[PDB]
Amino acid sequence: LLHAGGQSRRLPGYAPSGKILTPVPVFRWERGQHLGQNLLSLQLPLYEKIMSLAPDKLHTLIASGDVYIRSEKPLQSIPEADVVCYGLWVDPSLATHHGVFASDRKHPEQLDFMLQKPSLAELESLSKTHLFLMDIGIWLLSDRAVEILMKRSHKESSEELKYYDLYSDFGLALGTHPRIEDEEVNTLSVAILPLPGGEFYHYGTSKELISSTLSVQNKVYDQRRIMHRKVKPNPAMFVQNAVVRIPLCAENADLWIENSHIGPKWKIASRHIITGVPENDWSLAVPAGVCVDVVPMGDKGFVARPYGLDDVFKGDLRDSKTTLTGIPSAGANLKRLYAQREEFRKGNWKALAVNHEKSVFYQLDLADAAEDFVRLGLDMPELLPEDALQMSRIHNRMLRARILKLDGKDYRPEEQAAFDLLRDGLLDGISNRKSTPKLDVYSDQIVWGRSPVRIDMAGGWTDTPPYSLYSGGNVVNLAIELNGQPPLQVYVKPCKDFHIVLRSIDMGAMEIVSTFDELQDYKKIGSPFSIPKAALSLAGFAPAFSAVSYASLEEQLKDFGAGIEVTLLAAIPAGSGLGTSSILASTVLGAINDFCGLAWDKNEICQRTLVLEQLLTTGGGWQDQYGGVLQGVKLLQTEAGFAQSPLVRWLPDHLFTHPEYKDCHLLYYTGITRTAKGILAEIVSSMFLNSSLHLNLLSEMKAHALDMNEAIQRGSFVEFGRLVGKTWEQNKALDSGTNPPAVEAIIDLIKDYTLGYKLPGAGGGGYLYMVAKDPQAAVRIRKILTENAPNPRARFVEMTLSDKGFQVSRS
Amino acid sequence: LLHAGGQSRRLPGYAPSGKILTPVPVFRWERGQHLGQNLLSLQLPLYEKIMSLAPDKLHTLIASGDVYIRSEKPLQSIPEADVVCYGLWVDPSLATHHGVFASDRKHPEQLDFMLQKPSLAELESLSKTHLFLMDIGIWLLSDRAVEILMKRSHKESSEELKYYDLYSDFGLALGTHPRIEDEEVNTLSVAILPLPGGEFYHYGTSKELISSTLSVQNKVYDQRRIMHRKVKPNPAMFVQNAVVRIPLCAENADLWIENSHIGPKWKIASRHIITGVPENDWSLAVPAGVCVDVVPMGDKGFVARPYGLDDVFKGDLRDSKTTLTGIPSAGANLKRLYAQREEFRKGNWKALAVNHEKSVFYQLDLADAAEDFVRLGLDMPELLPEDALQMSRIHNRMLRARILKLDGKDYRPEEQAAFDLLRDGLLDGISNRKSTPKLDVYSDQIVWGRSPVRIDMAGGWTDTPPYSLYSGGNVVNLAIELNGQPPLQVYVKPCKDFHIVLRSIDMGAMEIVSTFDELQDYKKIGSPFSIPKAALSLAGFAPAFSAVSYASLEEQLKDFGAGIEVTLLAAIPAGSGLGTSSILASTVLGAINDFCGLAWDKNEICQRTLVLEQLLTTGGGWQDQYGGVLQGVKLLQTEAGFAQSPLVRWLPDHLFTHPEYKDCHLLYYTGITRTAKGILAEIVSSMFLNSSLHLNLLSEMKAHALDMNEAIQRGSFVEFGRLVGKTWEQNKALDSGTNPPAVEAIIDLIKDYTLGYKLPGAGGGGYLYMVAKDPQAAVRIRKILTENAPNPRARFVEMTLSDKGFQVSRS
Repeated sequence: LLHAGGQSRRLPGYAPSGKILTPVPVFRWERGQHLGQNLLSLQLPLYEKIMSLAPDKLHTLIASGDVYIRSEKPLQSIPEADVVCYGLWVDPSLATHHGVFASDRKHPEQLDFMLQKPSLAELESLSKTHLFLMDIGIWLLSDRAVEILMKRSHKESSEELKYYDLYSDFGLALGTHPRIEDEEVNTLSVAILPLPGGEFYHYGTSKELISSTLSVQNKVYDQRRIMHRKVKPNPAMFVQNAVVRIPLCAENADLWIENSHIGPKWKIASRHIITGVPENDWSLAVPAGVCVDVVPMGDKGFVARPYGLDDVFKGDLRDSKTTLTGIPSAGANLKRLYAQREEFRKGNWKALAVNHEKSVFYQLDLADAAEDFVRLGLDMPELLPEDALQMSRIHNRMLRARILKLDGKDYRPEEQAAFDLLRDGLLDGISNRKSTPKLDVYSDQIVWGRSPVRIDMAGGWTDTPPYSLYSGGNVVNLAIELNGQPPLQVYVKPCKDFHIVLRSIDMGAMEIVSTFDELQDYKKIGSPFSIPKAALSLAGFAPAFSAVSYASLEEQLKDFGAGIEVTLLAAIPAGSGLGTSSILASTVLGAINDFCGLAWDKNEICQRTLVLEQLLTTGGGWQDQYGGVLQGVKLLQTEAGFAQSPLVRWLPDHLFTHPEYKDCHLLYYTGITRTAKGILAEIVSSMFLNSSLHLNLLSEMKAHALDMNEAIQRGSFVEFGRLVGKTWEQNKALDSGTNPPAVEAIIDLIKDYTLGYKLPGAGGGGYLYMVAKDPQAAVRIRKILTENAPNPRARFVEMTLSDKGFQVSRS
Repeated sequence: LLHAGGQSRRLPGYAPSGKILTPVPVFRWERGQHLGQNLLSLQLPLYEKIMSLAPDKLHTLIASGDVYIRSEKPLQSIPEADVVCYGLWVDPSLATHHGVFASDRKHPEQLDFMLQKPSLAELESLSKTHLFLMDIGIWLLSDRAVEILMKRSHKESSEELKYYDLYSDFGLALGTHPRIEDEEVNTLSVAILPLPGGEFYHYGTSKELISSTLSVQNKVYDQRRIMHRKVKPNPAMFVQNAVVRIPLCAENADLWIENSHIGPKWKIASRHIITGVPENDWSLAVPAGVCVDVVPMGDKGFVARPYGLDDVFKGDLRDSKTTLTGIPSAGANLKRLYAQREEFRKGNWKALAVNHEKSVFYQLDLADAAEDFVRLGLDMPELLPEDALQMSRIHNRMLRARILKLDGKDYRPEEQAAFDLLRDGLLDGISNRKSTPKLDVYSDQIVWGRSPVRIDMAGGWTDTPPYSLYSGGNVVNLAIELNGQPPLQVYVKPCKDFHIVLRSIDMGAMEIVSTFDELQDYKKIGSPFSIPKAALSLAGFAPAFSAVSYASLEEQLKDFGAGIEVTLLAAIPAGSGLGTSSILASTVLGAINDFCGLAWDKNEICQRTLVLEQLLTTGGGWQDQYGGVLQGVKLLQTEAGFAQSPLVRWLPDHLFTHPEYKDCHLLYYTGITRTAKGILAEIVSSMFLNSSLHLNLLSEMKAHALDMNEAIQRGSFVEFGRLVGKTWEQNKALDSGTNPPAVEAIIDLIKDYTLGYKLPGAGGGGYLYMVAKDPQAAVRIRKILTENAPNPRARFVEMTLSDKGFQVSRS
């Protein structure tokens, strides 16, 4: 049980329920919502609100009085406050609407007076004149003050204050100078945070919520002898027959109205078999500005829950300003009927704008798929509509996949369909794929490339299609160096012997290649020679060569009769969480771009890299490939469809250098291998804008990235460290909760000395870094020096910002 | 002679004039404006538009058809185009309003078709569907195409195209595929730039300009038997007597209406002695939606310019939809009467909100002062109202100063009043002024400070109160170093001998001081020992010391019986245009902050520095004192009242280092001493938001600063150089045009090899720097090596970014 409500005898949206059954569409063009879904949308910051109050007698908090809502974030908290109130500074029109608190300067500490609905020099006498404070009605409390404030303990019982609204009329009641007498009994420490001003007005009549939602009318049942309007608020699942109206009237479900004569602003009451069958309400000279139920004609009555007739009642109803509360399952049946054809008309919307239900939230993915009979082969069909937003096309195909996996049947084929659609989604699409006869080298030379290695301070999986979806992200990361060499360095050379040898080190015997076979493209054997395969995907076709005539390929290209032999080197395993695979591939491509020709750009290097990273079939951790190639920023992932990829600009480091020296940084612990990653990129691509609060948390990762760059763009190194630890929290506790408790033992000690950290990139193995004050940092090096030392060793490794990172072709 | 106009028989704001006499208030709350003042506001980008067309037969361009206006900047030009059209992409409501051009992809090159007022699948058949283009009607032309396009040469004469509007109906006419036949005769090269979408709608009725201006009603003549409204458009200088109305009607001047019965949307015609005297128009059953003049009663006639009556005409006027153009000095008298009491009611507004006329533009400063009898002793009085915006207070005091200087009388006292008010304006105001007994040193030590030297790449005199005014600026500058030492370095020491010796080098014998006398504070003898005087202005008072008891000051403070002896060093004269004075002072204060105590911050160092820079009485070139102390950015001057001063955040340099090496920078020529500056800071502080297009150009200096930081925040070094040369243009050709032609000979050669430059800071002496491609740069060093070498030598000096810049107190 929670907030039951007040009397609130103004709004016609008060069918005899609580506050959960007046369904209203979303701002992103879906009709599956009300306060109840919006109450959930506010409950998520409200269940976020809990921190360090009590054990099980803490709270599960009573909801508000619903000044409307969903502007920016609460907290609105310090963990030693009983109560934190809300402040709002707007034009004094909303002062004249509802009550404003005001006190001494400074006001948001401890209230001294107020004025409910202020007008002129009275409002000026709210000294100081501009210390306004408008609450909206969700407060914390201590473990004590329940027994005084709301439900005051008397000798009879713990009776409420006789104000039925506890919150608003207590703040009206106790908000004056009796607070300076009264709140000193129950732990006087109180702070107040005010609020911004987005979507804050009230729920007076239906036009309030209409103006909030800007527009109306979605099911849409259009029977006949009706009247076309727009402004009128019809929600879902109301069969609208045979009645002529003017707008402002709202009609839910368990309501099949036929042949009436109605005007503006209509409550229409449910819970009953209401037709023009047995209620006998046909010749209905219905007045204006009143609330059904029963009022066939007359002037300005008051009849509540369904009083019964046949026809006789049509006479004494011009007796105005009288009160007859017409009352002393079928509403749940209204809800059940309303939720019956919801997925049906969602399929209709998946026909209508064909993503208006699908790629708007798809939020009820599993319950949409299973319940009730939603056949997502229609989603496969409209996925293959012609071609769409392949976003939306693949979204529908993945809805089909989500059904076929989720119901029972062909999850592997559902995954295959989603995989191929995912590829096809990224198959778009680039210049050219070309034909170019590379030449340069020339013979005697050796081309050696090299590259530093990113980490990502913040701006985490705002990369990785599905992004937001499209669009964009932003990461701002860095691009730094392990002590020397950068590492990740690639050598590539001509030879004599027309078989393209891929040659690796730390693993590599060789890869003798000329077949292609396809080309290259191999997720076939994951000898990371796989990555140079794709490095031959320059295009890697052309006229007019052939399979034997790699002879022609080389031996007109290079011409330099190589069968080129290309020899990489990574220093670190791919269990880094440093994107080393991606960076490595990119670096090879830069070497090719030098190597025999084709003349490209850093950016389009990374473009074509990402392009082949598609067919590399790893989830495109893509932040890195701009990161570790370039220098210490990234920033701005922006467009992400389909997939467009700028993202650039810069930042000073400079507090990673000129160095801080308030440490003067951060540095390394593996003791932990990776798992490696086989669930992580799943949770990424499960899903797109399908699910869930993922998408939510993703969005403020982006926000926190802009937080990051502004922070260190000012140089708040101490706050840089805060935001680092925040990002850690923002992924550890968030997606993805995989960080394996040995990591947490390395966190455990220390956590202390001084400040935060993160795992870069992947998480679940690899290695951290962390910032401290200053040489206590070196004593932390002494700490990890002391213990916690498996043979994955436990080092200072630095990191070492040092960067440009490219190639030589020397000499 | 210019744009006379079209027929345009819709808008009631068409009293028989051109387009200059329907006065409308400004967005910044003054009523002294119309298109004519707004035509000037558009004329300034229009006279900006001229570049490289012709000699004296170039143009002085015909004005537009007035889709309304004053969104963002034109150009909208390449200097080889005949005609550049305007593009606009909005909702197709304004497509249904007025004509849209559309062509192939890409559209903004050479037009192929159009559709005037498009509707549905017709508008979709503007292939490609979203290639819209809405012109607003000011084009260039070649030196040729006058004789074809507008006023086509025939055998009779050079007759116009029979379209009376040349522009709009020619673009309707020639904008189709007949352009692909026709515009190939007259230098076919044409490009098009589209536009943004701020304030673009039309002038259909009065509500259009009302919605544009959002609000109405300023003179305000309120006679009796009238009706209170708001929405009605009454401009200035209309005595409104004895008539009852509904809104939407507009009334100018030479109009003293009494006792009529009028409704909405009224043209009211001038040029005549119109009272209820001799026109005899009293019993006036005036209809709705028609245009005075003459219509006493009736239904929907058409009577133009003043047809004459007595009473008899009141009968055959229900003869609707008839045309009787009532026509086949006193309007200039209306303008003269309207401009008579304008300064009177400006004084009333200078009483009303007391800056609503004053510190809103004060734009007509000299003509406001002189014409006609505006006595600005009222501006002195309301300057001393109590205390105000001392912005507005000092603005009014300076309006008084502007009058007293400008009329004749007491310019020096007017300057004195403005000077004292300027001080008093900056006298506000800081913590504390304190009392602190500094202690630290200790004895044996020597405290040595040091500092690098700013230049300002862009973001020029957006510093320097008056800023915008208040608020703010932004400069982003750098903070760099001459080869070594930083210079500007200060030594300060205890001694034995209780007389505070200021000791300088390159000039300094000594300054033996203990008197104070005041304290310190000396614009008295400009031995730059003056600057250390203010450096003793710590506060520089306290309890409970006295004049002899600097004995107490020192000899309890330090205690260390010094009479402290403080010894600076500048390397460069104050004729640098590098703010060296200000930086120097600040550095001393940092040394004091170390020196004997008081424990401050960089920022509040600079705060208190600026505070004393007030009493230093130089115009506060203030950018520098944050600049050259800190490192290579500044950025964000923001608040500038009263005067608030954050301003911080950062940027990478990084293309001033890791160096470019596409030169890998810029460096020095004096051959020129300064004048020095005695007119420059005048033109700054002449004026505040008084005058002129200064304020305009100032604003886009700020814009160009954000341009700057974004540019090099991405690393567009080539465009960095563009924006440098732009800033040069933006001050040389702009405020202030003082750069003395020897400088321009050093510009002359080179200008060339490759790119631009500026004088930092002051200008009019000192030394530049300039960027080139790369080693052609060194050949420029060879160029200045070759010639142009006075004994103010002609060097490479670098610059040398190298920076933190503070102090030692070693050991």
